[PDB]
Amino acid sequence: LSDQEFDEKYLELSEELKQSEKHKGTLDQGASQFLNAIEFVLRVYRQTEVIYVYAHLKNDQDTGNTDYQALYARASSLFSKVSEAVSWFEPEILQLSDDQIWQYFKEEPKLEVYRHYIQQIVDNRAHVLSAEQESLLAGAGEIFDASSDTFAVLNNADLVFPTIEGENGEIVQLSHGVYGQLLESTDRRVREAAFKGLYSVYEQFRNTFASTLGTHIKGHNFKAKVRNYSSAREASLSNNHIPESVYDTLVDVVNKHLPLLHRYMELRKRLLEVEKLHMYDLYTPVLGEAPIEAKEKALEALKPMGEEYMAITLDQLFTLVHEMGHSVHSYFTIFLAEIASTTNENILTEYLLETEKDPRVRAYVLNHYLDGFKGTVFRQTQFAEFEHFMHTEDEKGVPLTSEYLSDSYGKLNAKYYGPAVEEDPEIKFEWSRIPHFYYNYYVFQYSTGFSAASALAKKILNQEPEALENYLAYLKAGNSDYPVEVMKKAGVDMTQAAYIEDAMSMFEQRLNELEELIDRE
Amino acid sequence: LSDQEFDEKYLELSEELKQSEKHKGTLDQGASQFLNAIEFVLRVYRQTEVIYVYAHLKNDQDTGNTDYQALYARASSLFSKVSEAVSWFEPEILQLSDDQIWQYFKEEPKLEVYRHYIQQIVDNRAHVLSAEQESLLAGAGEIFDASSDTFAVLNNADLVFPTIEGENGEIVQLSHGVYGQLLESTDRRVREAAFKGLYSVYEQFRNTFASTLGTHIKGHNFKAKVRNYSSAREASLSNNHIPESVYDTLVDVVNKHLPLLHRYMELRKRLLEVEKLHMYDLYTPVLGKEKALEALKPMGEEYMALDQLFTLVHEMGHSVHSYIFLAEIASTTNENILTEYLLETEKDPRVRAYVLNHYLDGFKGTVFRQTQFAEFEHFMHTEDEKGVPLTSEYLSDSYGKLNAKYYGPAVEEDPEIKFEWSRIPHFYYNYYVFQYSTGFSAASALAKKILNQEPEALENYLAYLKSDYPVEVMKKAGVDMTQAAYIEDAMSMFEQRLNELEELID
Repeated sequence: LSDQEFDEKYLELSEELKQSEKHKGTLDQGASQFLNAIEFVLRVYRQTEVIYVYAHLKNDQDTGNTDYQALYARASSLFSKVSEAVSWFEPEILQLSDDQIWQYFKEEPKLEVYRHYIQQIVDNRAHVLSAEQESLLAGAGEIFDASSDTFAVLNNADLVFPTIEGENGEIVQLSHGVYGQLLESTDRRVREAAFKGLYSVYEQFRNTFASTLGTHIKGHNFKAKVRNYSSAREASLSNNHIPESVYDTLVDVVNKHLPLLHRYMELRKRLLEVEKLHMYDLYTPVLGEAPIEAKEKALEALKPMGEEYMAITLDQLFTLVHEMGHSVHSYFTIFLAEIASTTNENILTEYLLETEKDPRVRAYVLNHYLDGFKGTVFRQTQFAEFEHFMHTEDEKGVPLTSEYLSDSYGKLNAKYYGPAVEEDPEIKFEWSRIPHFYYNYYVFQYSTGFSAASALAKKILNQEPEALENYLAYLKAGNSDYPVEVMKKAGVDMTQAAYIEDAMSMFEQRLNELEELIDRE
Repeated sequence: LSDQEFDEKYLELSEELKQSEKHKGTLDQGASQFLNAIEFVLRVYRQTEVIYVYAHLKNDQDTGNTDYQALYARASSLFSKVSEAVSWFEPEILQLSDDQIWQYFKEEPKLEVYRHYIQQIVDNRAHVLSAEQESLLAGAGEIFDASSDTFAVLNNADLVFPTIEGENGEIVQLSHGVYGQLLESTDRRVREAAFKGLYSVYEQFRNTFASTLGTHIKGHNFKAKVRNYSSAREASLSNNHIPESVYDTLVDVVNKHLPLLHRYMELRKRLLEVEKLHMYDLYTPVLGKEKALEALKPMGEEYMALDQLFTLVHEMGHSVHSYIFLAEIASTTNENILTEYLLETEKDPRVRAYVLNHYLDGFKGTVFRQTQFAEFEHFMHTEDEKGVPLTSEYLSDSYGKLNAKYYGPAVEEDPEIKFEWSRIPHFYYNYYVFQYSTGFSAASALAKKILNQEPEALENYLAYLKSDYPVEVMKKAGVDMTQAAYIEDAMSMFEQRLNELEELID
């Protein structure tokens, strides 16, 4: 019945689709015909996107499930069929002149509902192709995306990992579900064994993954080229009006501040007291929970948010505050929504550090912050740097073999972590297990967003004259195709280094405070 | 061709590219301009194809080796670059009328060498697209066969197979190059262990292979549609002007005569003396030089001037034919010829029984097994076209039923065999295997015409061995592959020979 409701929707979308013929070639007949065409394709296209996204999700949740595999395949065919059938649309819009288009808007106010949609198309004149070409590209979409599916299935359904000896001395089956727990164990032997077990399998299949990921990367480059973008990156970022400079700034500022990570790794080595720090030691607790109605403390910390905002264990406290943030942002309407959450966490962290006196408590929150910072800025940026490296290398024609990918990834890892972390041979193959590399320049947004959140909390916590008002107006804006102008209006210019440099300064000061704390105790 | 030669050609080809744009748009300016353009695009395309094919080979031979992954990568990039840069050529030729093109040929005899190739382009007007479309399709070429590349690396480099104890206390590492002889072992424990070891791995990776193979099938179907073909099968078969009727015929007549394979399996079961016959028992043998200079005695005056034996006549087959499907007709025909000569000449019945079985065994592999693959191959394209998802469960269930249909009652339904579809490289070709069975049958009908000394038989054969139209070439030689007859009397030959084997065994 998930596939019987699907059956009804497929049939309905398929039949409605026949009316496509009627709209094609009419755009120049009048504002009315133009409106009707836009109404038709958006309606058909979006109803199909919904079904697609849904089936894809279900597939990802159990990729070994026949019924889900089948549903996702049927939904992919429908999507390409619809995309193909509607591919004449933007080329035909573009056969009109800019001034004919806005002339239609004067004649038919109702079109105002779509102006922002028609605007993108007009602004993208150089990257939209002819009906013939768009038809080929749309119809081939399944082929372009296939290697992501192969990856998903191999990674989640077919790979099986070895057995290890577990925490109580019992046989434990390694798997995606259990691995993270095992990497956090206070039992170092179990950590080392889980890490080596998992990586023995990625190493075995490194050629297959290079092939799947390589193909994915090739498709981005090919599409960028035939659409007249100067690169795959410009292509992905443009459709969100993100200038390439936000990406360069992120990678450059993070590279210039790697010594801060290096230092944080020395501290972790000291805390663990191990002879040598390895990748399999970075996710286990170094401090281990501080001795602590979390609602009162929540509302108290968020006070700097002000009157308007208010009316509208220690880890769970952060969660509560994190959710309130998403909850208030939801009230007005993903990276843009993540900011409202992280900003709140930032405000609770600062509040704790201004009120907590117990050294164990202070240490816990200092390290909790540095830790989140390690994962969301340094690690995601590492990934963003590798993602770009793969595209630029492939575009220059250098083969992305597993050997080259692994040696490259190994080097980048060592650059990021520094001499305090041993160069584990296993980690050269990590590139192959990261799902995000099969998106399209997605991961860097974790790091820019985190930095933005940091800049926004710092403006609020110091009552910068128009800080509150501007943050609230960013809440009232809602999800937008223009994240950097939204941010710019809220006082964070993401094209410039300062906002990341401010976060870095905070990482350093809190790092310095944690060290001094460790020395006293 | 060596790696060093490859690098030399690779380098030169990179350079010649800059001269493609210089010929674009000149085809209507006269016979010379036309000739100059064709000399250039055909040189650069073909030579780039030659080194791509080579790199593709070294890669399939040593898929885990970085040297060859890189070589093949740099060859695929070049080949797609060359294909794209030269993609304007066919559409521009076709902007001329056929009579303008052939007029060029009358005006410029140095074009005559290219007639056959232009014929093909001229015959393909309905399936060649615009410059913009051909450019897009050629540039995406690497994306379209990526999944074949993924198959090869998974299958050749990454999959690790179990270890087994061979016919000593000997620990043998299972691999592709060594599986076959394990299956031929007289030791039943080794056979079964190799069989299950191998399929334990394909079972685990059935989803990944379904995804690479299904992606491959989709590419075919998509290409077929945009080029205005009625199916992927028609699209592939049209390259050698083979009507689909030769494929349907092959499958129908083979299906109709499956009882013959069943009987053969029945007999294998008795000769092996096993209470239950399994897939892993099917390859172990059931039984225990100027002869070649004589065997070809009914081949005519012109022609002239136990396993080792057959191979010398096979290779002497494609050797005489030089004084691919086609060359294999002439080689298999020669084998048909001594099978008859031994059969007529050999007095001792154990030798008589061997060649009988040798023939039927070759038959079982080249016609029945290859046709089974041909049928499944068509089934996959056909289902995918109708929109039915090719999940591994469906592929495996369908492959299971198809395997049972073919082998019949005497053969146990081994659950492992459901996953065989995933290890067969030819499914990543493009409607290729069916030629084995048609070629075999055609070679059989020619041999009969020859051995039976029919009206003009000899003449025709040695007029055949004296192209791109194999069907008509064969028809001229007196065997019509659009009809059932030629396969039906190959089946009679299989049936008669079986009858003789059994009747001998008693």
